[PDB]
Amino acid sequence: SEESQAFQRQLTALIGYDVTDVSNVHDDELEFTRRGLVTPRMAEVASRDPKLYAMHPWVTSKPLPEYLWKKIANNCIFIVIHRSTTSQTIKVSPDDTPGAILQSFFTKMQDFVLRVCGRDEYLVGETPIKNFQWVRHCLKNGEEIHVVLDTPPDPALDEVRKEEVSLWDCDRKFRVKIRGIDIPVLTVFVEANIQHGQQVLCQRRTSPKPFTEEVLWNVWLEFSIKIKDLPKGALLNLQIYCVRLLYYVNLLLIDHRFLLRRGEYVLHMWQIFNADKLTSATNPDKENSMSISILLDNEMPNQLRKQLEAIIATDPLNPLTAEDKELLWHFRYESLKHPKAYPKLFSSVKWGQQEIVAKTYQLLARREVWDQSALDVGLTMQLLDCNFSDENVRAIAVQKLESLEDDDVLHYLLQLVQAVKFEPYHDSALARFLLKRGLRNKRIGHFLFWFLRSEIAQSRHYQQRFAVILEAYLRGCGTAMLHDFTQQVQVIEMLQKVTLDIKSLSAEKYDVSSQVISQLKQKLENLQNSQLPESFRVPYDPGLKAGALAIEKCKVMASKKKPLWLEFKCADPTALSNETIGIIFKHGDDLRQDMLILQILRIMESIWETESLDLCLLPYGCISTGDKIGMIEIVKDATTIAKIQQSTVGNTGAFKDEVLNHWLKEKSPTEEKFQAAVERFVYSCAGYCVATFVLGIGDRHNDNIMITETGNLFHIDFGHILGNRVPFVLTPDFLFVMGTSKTSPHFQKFQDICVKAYLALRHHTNLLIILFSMMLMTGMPQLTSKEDIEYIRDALTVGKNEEDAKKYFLDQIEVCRDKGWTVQFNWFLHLVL
Ligand SMILES: COC(=O)c1ccc2nc(NC(C)=O)sc2c1
Repeated sequence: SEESQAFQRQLTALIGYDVTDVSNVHDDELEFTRRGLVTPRMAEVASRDPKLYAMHPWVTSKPLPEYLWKKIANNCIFIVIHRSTTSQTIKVSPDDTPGAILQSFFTKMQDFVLRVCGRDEYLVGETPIKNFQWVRHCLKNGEEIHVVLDTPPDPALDEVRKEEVSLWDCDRKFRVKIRGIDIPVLTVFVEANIQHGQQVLCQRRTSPKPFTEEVLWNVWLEFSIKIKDLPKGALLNLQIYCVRLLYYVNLLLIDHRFLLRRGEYVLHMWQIFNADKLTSATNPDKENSMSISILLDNEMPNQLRKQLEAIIATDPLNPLTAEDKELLWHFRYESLKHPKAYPKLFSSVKWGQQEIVAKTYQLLARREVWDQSALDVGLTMQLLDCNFSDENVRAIAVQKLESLEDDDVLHYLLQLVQAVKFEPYHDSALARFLLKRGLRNKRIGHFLFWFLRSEIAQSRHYQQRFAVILEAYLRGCGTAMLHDFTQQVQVIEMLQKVTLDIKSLSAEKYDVSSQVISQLKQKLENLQNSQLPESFRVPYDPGLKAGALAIEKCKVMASKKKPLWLEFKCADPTALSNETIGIIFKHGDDLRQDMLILQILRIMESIWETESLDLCLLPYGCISTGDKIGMIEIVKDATTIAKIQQSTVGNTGAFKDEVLNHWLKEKSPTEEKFQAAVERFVYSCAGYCVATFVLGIGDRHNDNIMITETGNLFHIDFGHILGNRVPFVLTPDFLFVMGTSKTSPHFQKFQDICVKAYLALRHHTNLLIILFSMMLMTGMPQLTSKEDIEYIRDALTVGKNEEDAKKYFLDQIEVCRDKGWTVQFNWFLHLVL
């Protein structure tokens, strides 16, 4: 229909990709997936509470932190309620449901709901107020809980549109006819590898022929694998060699319909590990890319129990030898009693053997131990990586994810969305899981949209698959969100244009012009006049709605990339703050890497949360919105650590100790408040000391480090260092705020938090190892070597004794004392040659 044809154009503009495009496919896999996803989409729309979906209560069932329980002069805590300048503070119990406070209103002074002042965050549902995320945020910040007596938002605004083995198999060895290669404009050979979970089952090469625009072979490449032995999820990896790899392409030997791939194929190749090297998608640039023409016509002993128990224990990056694999496979029923052995056991399977594969499925039936076990995110995710191409293995991991509460989904989301790059087929248990969790909760859904949209907008390798998952979501989120994302995209597209034009205007030559700041205000006034939405939603903080720009407050930052500095008025008039919303728009670096580091930082804070530690990290908002471009959060009242040095000193290099504490006393209204800033610095520094070290992003210029007037420290621009000696940034100016020029009471405390922190991350070695190895593979293609991945092993000191490693970190701190300003001076010198 005419109104159905227009709905798809609204989807296309939102997605950033035309999903109804068949000009780059050799099968109907994406269409089979659009169609396949219709049922889990309609099933989650129909299953969700309309009243609770509309209000998206953000809650946790995690035990209330020990540090935060102490914040209350226990048992009865007070919160402020508003309703037309009628504001009364009410003492409420932490175990009180919102309704208990709602019916306490009739007694104090239903048809109305408790909403937070300034943001779209309702305190609703049958949950104790201690379990609401906003309340916990306010407690820790030393901030007053302010709510307004709003009315419940209409679930009718969330209105949804109505509309929607293998048998070619025989004993014969598998063969593929390589006809030749063609590019529009040494010697060249083609490599044919049968891959399953990165493990090469069989490898065959061609006779090298002279390098020409049309190379022909007409050769049949018979493999050692029988047609019957081919496992579903296996890839035919075609690679072109000089000995250097030039081009590569993949083709899924078994269909999404379980059919062996028979026929003539002209595959457009990708030009030169990386997750992009795994893609089933062909190159869209059919005009410039090389193509490949192909044809397809077809009781246990103690000494040994000690050995596999030692294997079970070794980290996710320790390789298994044939000895280990054979042992694991033979004593597989024992290995099944230990859930932390499943990644090792499933990597001991001979996937190129139907017999072994069937036995693995027989072994999978007796999942009793696996299912009854407590969900290990580090173990679950380990089975979703590149080493696992089996659908049934991947599903048992996706099964454990079904038990994550919306709080923990939102937490591992980016990495679960990235884990989709490891799936053999477009339709998968994981893709579906992500769809259900998103369609169910607006916060999971809002983030899902941008997370998918970032990859769609800058990867020709996975945009097709990701675009399909997005259309499926967009069709079930509702008209409210469908309108809400529309105004978010309109604002981003306009601003991104402004960002690139102003980057072009500025020379790149160190300093910024008066006419550049004038042209910005002039271009912002043209956007503000008309076309730009009256109000929109902040993509990194969906709670906050941004109204109209503060054109006078907007400027162009004095950096080599020339980013935008934008201030926005809050759309809410209940904003009990004057404060504008500050967003930085920047073209230059891949903010997909900042996004990743920022997410692990959020994980480390949660790891510390369980050990009752708050290390005051500041993982600010950041969304990659397109090719080498995106938006960033402005952390209010913060300044560059180098800019504080550049103030007193005025120029590069001298660097005085006291300067830091000088600015701290300068920017603290009371010495009684300065004592709290000293306290906030001592562990906000400790947090970033540990974190950056573990992730190997500790060697950074003091320009890339910031501090608030309240003394909270934070590292910035992570993609800058990732697009390329000391352990971390601990400098004499920081050591001066502690009282060390030697030991002091604060520096003693710094090390104590550092040791308690480095050891707390170590109790989660395997989680951090998979998150890191996955992050490098799916996000940063520069650092995708065996050696780059293995950094987290040495950093976390795997296998080392708890006391022996506690010394390794205290020794690392001493390398900072050894080298006071040695490389901070070298960095300052380097960034000016
Ligand atoms: C590339 O810059 C960043 O990543 C970044 C992150 C946070 C941040 N917060 C800032 N705050 C202020 C007040 O300058 S500037 C800034 C910059």
